[PDB]
Amino acid sequence: FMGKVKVGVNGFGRIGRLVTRAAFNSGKVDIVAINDPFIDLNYMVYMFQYDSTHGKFHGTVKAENGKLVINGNPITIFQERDPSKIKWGDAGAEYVVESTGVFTTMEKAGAHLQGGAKRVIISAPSADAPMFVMGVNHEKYDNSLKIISNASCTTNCLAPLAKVIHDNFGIVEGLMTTVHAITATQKTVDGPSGKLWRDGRGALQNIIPASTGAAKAVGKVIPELNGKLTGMAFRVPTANVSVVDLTCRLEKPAKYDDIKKVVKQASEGPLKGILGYTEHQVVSSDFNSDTHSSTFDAGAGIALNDHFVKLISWYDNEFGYSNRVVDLMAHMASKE
Amino acid sequence: FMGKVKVGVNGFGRIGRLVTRAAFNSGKVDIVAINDPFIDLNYMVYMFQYDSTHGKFHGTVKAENGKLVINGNPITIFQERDPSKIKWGDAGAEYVVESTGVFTTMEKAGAHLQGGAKRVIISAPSADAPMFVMGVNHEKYDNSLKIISNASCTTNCLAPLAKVIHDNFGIVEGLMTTVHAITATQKTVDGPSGKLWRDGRGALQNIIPASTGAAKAVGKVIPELNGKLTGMAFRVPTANVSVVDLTCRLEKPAKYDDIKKVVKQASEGPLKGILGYTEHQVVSSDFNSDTHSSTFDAGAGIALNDHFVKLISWYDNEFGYSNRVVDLMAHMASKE
Amino acid sequence: GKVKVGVNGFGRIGRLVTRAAFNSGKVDIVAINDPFIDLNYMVYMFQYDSTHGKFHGTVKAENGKLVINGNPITIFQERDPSKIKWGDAGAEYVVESTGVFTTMEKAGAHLQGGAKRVIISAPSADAPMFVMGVNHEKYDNSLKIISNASCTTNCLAPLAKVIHDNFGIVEGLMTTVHAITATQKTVDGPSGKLWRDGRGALQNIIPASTGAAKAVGKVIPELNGKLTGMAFRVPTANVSVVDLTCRLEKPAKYDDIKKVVKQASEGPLKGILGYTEHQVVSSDFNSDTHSSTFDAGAGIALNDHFVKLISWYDNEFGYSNRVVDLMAHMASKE
Amino acid sequence: VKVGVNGFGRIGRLVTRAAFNSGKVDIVAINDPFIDLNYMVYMFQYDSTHGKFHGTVKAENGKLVINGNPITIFQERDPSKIKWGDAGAEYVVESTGVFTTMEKAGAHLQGGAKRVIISAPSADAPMFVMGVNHEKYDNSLKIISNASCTTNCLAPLAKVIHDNFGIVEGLMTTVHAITATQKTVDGPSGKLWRDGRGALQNIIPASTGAAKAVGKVIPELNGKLTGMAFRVPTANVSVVDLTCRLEKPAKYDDIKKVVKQASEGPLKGILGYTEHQVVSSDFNSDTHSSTFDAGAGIALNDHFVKLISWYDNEFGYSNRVVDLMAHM
Ligand SMILES: NC(=O)c1ccc[n+]([C@@H]2O[C@H](COP(=O)([O-])OP(=O)(O)OC[C@H]3O[C@@H](n4cnc5c(N)ncnc54)[C@H](O)[C@@H]3O)[C@@H](O)[C@H]2O)c1
Ligand SMILES: NC(=O)c1ccc[n+]([C@@H]2O[C@H](COP(=O)([O-])OP(=O)(O)OC[C@H]3O[C@@H](n4cnc5c(N)ncnc54)[C@H](O)[C@@H]3O)[C@@H](O)[C@H]2O)c1
Ligand SMILES: *C[C@]1(O)CC[C@H](C(C)C)[C@H]2C=C(C(=O)O)COC(=O)[C@@H]21
Ligand SMILES: *C[C@]1(O)CC[C@H](C(C)C)[C@H]2C=C(C(=O)O)COC(=O)[C@@H]21
Ligand SMILES: [Zn+2]
Ligand SMILES: [Zn+2]
Ligand SMILES: [Zn+2]
Ligand SMILES: [Zn+2]
Ligand SMILES: [Zn+2]
Repeated sequence: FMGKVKVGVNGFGRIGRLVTRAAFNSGKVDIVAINDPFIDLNYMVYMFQYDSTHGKFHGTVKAENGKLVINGNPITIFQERDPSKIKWGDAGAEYVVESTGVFTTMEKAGAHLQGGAKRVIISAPSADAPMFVMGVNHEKYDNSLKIISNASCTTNCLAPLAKVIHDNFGIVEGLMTTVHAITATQKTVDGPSGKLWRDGRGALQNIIPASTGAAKAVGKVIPELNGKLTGMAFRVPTANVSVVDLTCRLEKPAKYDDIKKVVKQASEGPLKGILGYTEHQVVSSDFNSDTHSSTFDAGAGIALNDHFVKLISWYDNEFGYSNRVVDLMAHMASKE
Repeated sequence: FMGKVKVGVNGFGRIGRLVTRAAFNSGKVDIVAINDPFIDLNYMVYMFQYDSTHGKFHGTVKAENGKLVINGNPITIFQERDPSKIKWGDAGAEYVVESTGVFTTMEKAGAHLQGGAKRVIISAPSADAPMFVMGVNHEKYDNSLKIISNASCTTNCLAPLAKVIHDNFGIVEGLMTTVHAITATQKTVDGPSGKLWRDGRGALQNIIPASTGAAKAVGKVIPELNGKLTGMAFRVPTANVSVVDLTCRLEKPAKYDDIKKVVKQASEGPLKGILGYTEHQVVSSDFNSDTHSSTFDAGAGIALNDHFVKLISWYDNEFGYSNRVVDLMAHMASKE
Repeated sequence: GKVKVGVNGFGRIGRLVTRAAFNSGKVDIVAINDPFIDLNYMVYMFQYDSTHGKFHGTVKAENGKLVINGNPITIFQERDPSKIKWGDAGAEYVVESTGVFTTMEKAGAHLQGGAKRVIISAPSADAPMFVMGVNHEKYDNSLKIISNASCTTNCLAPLAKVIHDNFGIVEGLMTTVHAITATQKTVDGPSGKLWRDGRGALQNIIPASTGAAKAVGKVIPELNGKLTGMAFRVPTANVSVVDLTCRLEKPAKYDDIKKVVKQASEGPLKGILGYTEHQVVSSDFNSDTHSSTFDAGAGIALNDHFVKLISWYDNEFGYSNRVVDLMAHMASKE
Repeated sequence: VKVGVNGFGRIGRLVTRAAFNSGKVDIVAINDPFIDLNYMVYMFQYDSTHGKFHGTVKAENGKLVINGNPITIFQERDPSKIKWGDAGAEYVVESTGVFTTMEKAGAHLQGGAKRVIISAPSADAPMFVMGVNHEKYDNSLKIISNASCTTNCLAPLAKVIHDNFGIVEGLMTTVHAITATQKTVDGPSGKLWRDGRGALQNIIPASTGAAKAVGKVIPELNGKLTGMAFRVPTANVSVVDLTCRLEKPAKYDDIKKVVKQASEGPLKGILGYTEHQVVSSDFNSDTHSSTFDAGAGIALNDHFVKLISWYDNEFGYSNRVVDLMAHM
């Protein structure tokens, strides 16, 4: 019988590290193994302990006996580029968080099964793995699914809000912009990005338009919205915290105060901890290290009429998403 | 400067300096006087000569015999706090650019007529002065209008694009976001902004939502769109160049390729130099010092369907607007 | 038994002195004056902080007072500091943190409304200046108006003390690479007395003058005339670093310098002077309450007499906590 | 005349841009194997820091055409077989960031012609700094280095100060704009942990051999200078902060006179001089190696001074690589 699932992390990056932080903070899962061939054990101690965005780790972290020891818990450290060679089973890792960014198809992520992992959670959208958003469709998970995706940061922001708006008023169609903090895939100054020329341009100097499937992906976790949403992104030079800007047409008329009422109600009830709601005069830094997937900004949005509205929701793209990865794994464990 | 209208500039803040720069760069009007009671002549030289965003003035600027001398042309310097006392007429200034931002009503901007100026152009939105956007409604200007407004940079970006879309396909309704470079009204660190609390939060650290009437104001220069457009802004920590994000529903169906064709057509014909068009992989810095009001980014926009699109347009909020102020004065001069 | 304190100016330092007071409990804030921040706005500016995060505690407006952690605070809205009724509010000490009343004559305006002592949260042309850990025991009850110097002097002087005590400083030249502050501008703007300081702070490295190094010769008299320096403002929102190049009287290997700084940080300068060998960057000191943290790995010695020493400071949080510390120690001497 | 460029990064493109902008030399080849010819046009045409290229750039049946000049590209992974000879590449600029040693950089006459210039400090190639030791290059040396941007800023200033007052000792700090080796967010930099931390968020201390390297191009200063750097989140333009003890007493005004004199005479266009109230962006696209900021410096006394000099770490160096090839 499954109790508290043991977890391996592939890719000790922003998400790999903050998933580990979130697992130790929430206690919902146990981290027992980490693989990253570009960060050795002594370096992992440093990268985990000090964090420019979220501050120093509250807890203890050290290297001892070849293990990474976090709050007294030893963690097996692997250094493999090929995920099919990681001995997850030997280390007792049952679920693997696939957070490298480079193994996002079921075929590539399934490599972890060869080393004895039982299931894999891709920390990003997948071309073919079933995608889940906590609070929207995670109850559709079942234990026949050994390889799944937790979607994107942006889909985890848009989808809980889209669900409340659609449930209550009906979304005829919607177009989304996300203004998004810089990330590790960008460049400090103009450099090579042969697939995506705009993404090579210097991230500190530029507003950079970018494509994203996050809005269309909401139609996969909310099938009634299939084909009804799409969108794009602007990358801007802030270190963390991003925002969704949803322009949608509604089937039923909705005064903005009615939109506020149902979003606040959902934030206090069935979407508590997932969807937040504020009326305060907030800015992006007010959501740094905020664990919600989506926080509706009542004062920032604007209605043209009862059927055509612009809705604003904030997300700490690092911290909210990392906590959802842990939440999703604990839910999967409960369904074994 | 043969046959060019002679201009006085009230205020040598960033708009007044950039209008002055545009006048001498284009040759279209003759700056003959500048008023500013809070900036002495030696400081004017420094502020005009060095510019962090657009670089050193391409020309000569020096103080000589109590006048500011740009490219060899001497400019009379006034230091009057009471605009009704500036002796524009004695200096030969026929049109006055009212750029201080604190005399934007007709009652206050009209003070320049007392000192002998003949017309006043307010380089900002006005509560009561008729507003104009070059390329959109500037032919509605007539010689009875002694005090007018050139609207805002953002209105000057949206309105040319909205004109083309509405003219060809009909805009049923539209909602606009502008992702806006930082401005002088913002704060370096969290500070007081008693009327607009979010605007007081540190500009370098934050994405900051802000209200704007720029989209609604398009209903003034395009009367058929009255009540059909509104929007909001996100201020982000970039030094210059902003972007308009227009989500609109169209009356007639329009393939994205058809939108591109008619925008490109306008950019090469009657809106040449006002509305630009590109398909290149551009980012914000590529429009630094670009004098268009509005440059449509073909690749960055996205359509959900034939009646519902998101259109993207760049503007150097500083250089485009300042050149339009000069262009507007040149048009006024052509009527007398 | 804690001294009751009034704060004039509810800015970065006014608010963070208030935060430090309630967090440490060392003094009791009972009054705040700021004619540009009304009570409801005070709740917001104190609650939310882009740099140091949301306040850990409660803050609300109730019965016309600002209530922090259940403690009501009288709110004044006076432009003229001589008109603030500190005595009626029970404020015994006043933190003068507006930046515009830094002489003894101007800061003494608070005595007219009943304050007993004033602590200027800035350098003063004439008020005696104190740096915790360096010369604060030289304070005495006859001093009604004093200065806690600058953030930079509070970083440099504890380090300069250790180096001078142990090896002697013949002469030194200091650069501080300093985070942006409220006096700077977001884009090129008017600053008619200091032209460089009007240039846009997000885009530029900006050279600036500072009396901070010269002022160390006032809190450490043996160093009078032996230090000066300057600043570069750079576009980070908080945390700054001192870069002291000095000639030593007696020779010291760099490991000797590390030993005596580490010892000082663990003993007499604990909580004031920190010491690290970690691979730190400025973000690692955000909300760090030290006045000065020596970065052993970052400095470099040319020889046993000529060294460059690096020390970090959270210019907001270290200094604000020192203001509270200084008042606590003043109160213990009443 | 006639030059090829290995690599098309910030230094490769700006050398290429400085070549056509100055006309001192003719670019006739480019390599960089990780960017196709179409991408080359875009990267050279648009530049976030320095603006769009003042000219024309297209592709015409192969060949990158800049202002009407074909260039020919090779896209080869290792330098040993690039075929610079049949292209006309009389010189080659390294620019790749690797191949800074004389053995690894040597693989350029194996299929090429004549001389090779390394756009970085070299472990063992002879280094040169225009205006300081460039009049001591000779035709025997076919694998040379142009030092670094920072050495090119410090050395001209150090030469003038040393020639006139003698530098007993000096310690240097560079406050340096962000570079391509830094990271947008906290990421891996296994040999240099501080450099992995988020470049937008942080002042980052860093080691640099630039001040020690000055003792190599100015031998009388060997062992008399060292220093360090702080990386800060600005996009371009850096500044040198030199604190030094002088043998001969010097009023600051006398320091100003000899630096201004040098800037107008033998070091013109290499060492600049200003008393204006400048900030870093005032030097974007400035082609000087080093511009002395008179008002920013400070003296404690006649023998102990802090001297401040600005440099566009991209543009000044790139034009020195071109000026060095001009002097051969
Ligand atoms: N940063 C965010 O806001 C965010 C939010 C949600 C999802 N994601 C997604 O999560 C994934 C990780 O993003 P991130 O921001 O943490 O990136 P990151 O670059 O910070 O982390 C990636 C890590 O993977 C490591 N790695 C690279 N190759 C590897 C291999 N072969 N085996 C093991 N480890 C390897 C790298 O060393 C790095 O530490 C991406 O798919 C991203 O799209 C990111
Ligand atoms: N920010 C730092 O790092 C730091 C560190 C140490 C010392 N200091 C010094 O502390 C002082 C305050 O600096 P700050 O950064 O908090 O500046 P700030 O601008 O953030 O705070 C100043 C506050 O004073 C208020 N104020 C202005 N005039 C007033 C008046 N007549 N009466 C009452 N209040 C008034 C303003 O509303 C503002 O809120 C300055 O002298 C500064 O040099 C600053
Ligand atoms: C969250 C992020 O890592 C960063 C932003 C990115 C878009 C919105 C620019 C997100 C969307 C993804 C996608 O649409 O495929 C990738 O996965 C993510 O989580 C990213
Ligand atoms: C701490 C600060 O408010 C900000 C930086 C400033 C200098 C270093 C640029 C400090 C120095 C002062 C001085 O000693 O002259 C002024 O007061 C300060 O506290 C400031
Ligand atoms: Zn913390
Ligand atoms: Zn929350
Ligand atoms: Zn244009
Ligand atoms: Zn006429
Ligand atoms: Zn500390």
